[PDB]
Parts: sequence; C-alpha cells; structure tokens
Amino acid sequence: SNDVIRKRHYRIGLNLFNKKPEKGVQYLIERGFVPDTPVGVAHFLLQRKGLSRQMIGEFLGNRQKQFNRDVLDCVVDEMDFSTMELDEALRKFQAHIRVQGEAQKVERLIEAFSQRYCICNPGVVRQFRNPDTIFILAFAIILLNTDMYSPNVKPERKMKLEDFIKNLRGVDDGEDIPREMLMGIYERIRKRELKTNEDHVSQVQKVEKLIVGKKGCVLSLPHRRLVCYCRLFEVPDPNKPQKLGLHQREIFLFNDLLVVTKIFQKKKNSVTYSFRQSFSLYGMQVLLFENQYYPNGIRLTSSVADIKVLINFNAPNPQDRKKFTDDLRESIAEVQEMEKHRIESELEKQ
Ligand SMILES: Cc1ccc2c(c1[N+](=O)[O-])C(=O)C[C@@H](C(F)(F)F)O2
Repeated sequence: SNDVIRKRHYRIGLNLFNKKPEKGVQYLIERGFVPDTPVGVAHFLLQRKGLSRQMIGEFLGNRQKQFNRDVLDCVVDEMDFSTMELDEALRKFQAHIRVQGEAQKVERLIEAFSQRYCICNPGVVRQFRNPDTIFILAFAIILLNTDMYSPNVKPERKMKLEDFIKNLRGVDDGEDIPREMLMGIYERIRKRELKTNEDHVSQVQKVEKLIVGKKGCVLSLPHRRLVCYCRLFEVPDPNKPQKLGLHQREIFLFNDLLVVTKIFQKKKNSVTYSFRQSFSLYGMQVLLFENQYYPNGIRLTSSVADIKVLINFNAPNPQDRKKFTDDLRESIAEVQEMEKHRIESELEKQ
C-alpha cells in the first residue's frame, strides 16, 4: 500500500544504498522492495529513480562479491551493442553507470562491458591480433573522454589526436591499432561527450552552484536529495513586530539538511543566493506559532543537552506553512529512523 511509513522506508533504503550500496540492497531486499535475484536488482538499479549513478557504479564495480558480479552480468546482458563501434557502445553503457574513479572499479565495469561487446560483435574482435586489446581500447576511450571534457585540464594540456594515437602505440600484441580506427573514435568523442544520465545529485549540483558561501560544505553528496524550496521570513523576535517584507529568506530543504539563504542578485531567470546557515534534521522539532504579530509562525527547535531554539520564521500564508512544515517533519522522521537504524554498531563491535 502507498503507506507513509512504507514509503518512508523505501526512501531509507535508497539513502543506505547511496551511502553503503551493499547495505542498501540488503535493506531493500529484506522488505520486499526488490527481489533477491541478480536480475531483480539489475532492473531496480537501472530503472528506479532516487539512486545515485556513482554508487550504482560502485556496487556493480565490486568484483569480490559473487552477487555483485552476477548483477553486472545481468546489466550488460540487457544491453545490445550489435553493429556498434566500441565508443558508441560505451556511450550507451556510461549512460546508466558512471564509469570513472577507483581503478579496480573501472576495471571490473570495463571488463564486464568489453566481454558483452565481444559477444555482440564477433566480427570486430576477429580484426584484432589479441582480443584483450578491446579492454585496453575501452579504458583508453574512458580516459580520453575524461581529459577531453575535464574543466581542470586546460585546452593546451589536453590530449590531442596524436597523443591518443601515440599512447595506444604497439599494444595489440606488439602491433599498432589501425590509425583510422582510433581516429574515428576521437572524432566521435570530440563531437559529443560520453555523458551519464542525470540523477538526484545533478539537481543538487545545480542548486549548489547558485549558492555562494558555505561552511566545505560540498552539499552535493550522493545520498542528499532536494526536497523542497520555500520563501519564508526570518523572525528574530516573535514577541516584537516587524515589517511584512523584512528578512526575506529562501529555504532549501534537502532530505537530511535544511539550508537557509538570502537572495544575492536577482535578474531575468538568473538568481544567486548567499548562504546564511544550515541546520541538521537530527533532533529537530517543528513547532507552529500564532500570536498578536505573526499569524503563520514556524519555530524550529533542537532537542538533543537542553532544548535549543534554532530559528523562527513566518510564512507568507498558512498554506505555505502547512506544505513546508509537513515536508520538513517527514524528512525529520526519515532522518530519525536512519540513525535509529545506524545504531546497528552493536553488531559491528562483536
Ligand atoms: C548583512 C545583511 C544583509 C541582508 C539582510 C540581513 C543582513 N544582516 O545584517 O545579517 C538581515 O539580517 C535581514 C535582511 C534584511 F535586509 F531584510 F534586513 O537581509
């Protein structure tokens, strides 16, 4: 059923996945959110939103566990690389799984991808003196894609056509790979970057670009999800009155953090925000207040140590207050069960 507690535990699974993939899959399975078969997890990982592409790659990229190996085989076996050049296939593979990072992870992803490519194109492998060259060429394409489209590497230090060629010299069991073969790859990658589909993290990146000042704090971690944006007015003193537009603050509520900001510069569909403060949802309580001067007040509190008053707002209207305080209150619950589950360290200390 579309139960609040039920839904809330789905999302708790996803958050565990986006921090500790092995733990998150266990969690989703132990509750019947995804089947305990490699095929079932495969389709989950590549079909369900709420899953970070970086950790789908960290999960599949694990070579030790046999289950993880088995799911990667189901993933590649559901991709069709026939009649494709090796880069055109990588474009399709890198579309679902981020291939980048710890070399042991990129090895196991590329290994699984190349094997699938060989099966879909036996005529291409016959053109090679050694079939393993397909792995080396694949890895090369990843690396070229990273460098050609890296902002830290300025054009002048970027890998040019003959740099690429020169690096793949004499690797096909002593012989070069055909120059016209490598040149097609380079032009195709040059014509459009191998991009991975956007996930919740790429929404958090957009936001974090628009907010100057931060205390860190990165903000775009894998587990963190944008939940809600809201315009409320900070109330320094809820016992004194204040002018209806004073202290206007734009509030970004993420699934485990509330960020308070003020508009820095407004313009035609282009706004920046100055970061003011952020609060952790662990131990937060959300109170409503109505008095002589504020009819839609919100007071936020930190019960964890005596009770602390974090911040007071007043929303524009009572509908906004009810949407905001409900979203924040469910996030606070979501975070409470995350730590209530995280005090599992009793089974980790023997
Ligand atoms: C420095 C600075 C800049 C803008 C601000 C504030 C502050 N500050 O003094 O912290 C506020 O406190 C509230 C608010 C308002 F403009 F409405 F008064 O916007």
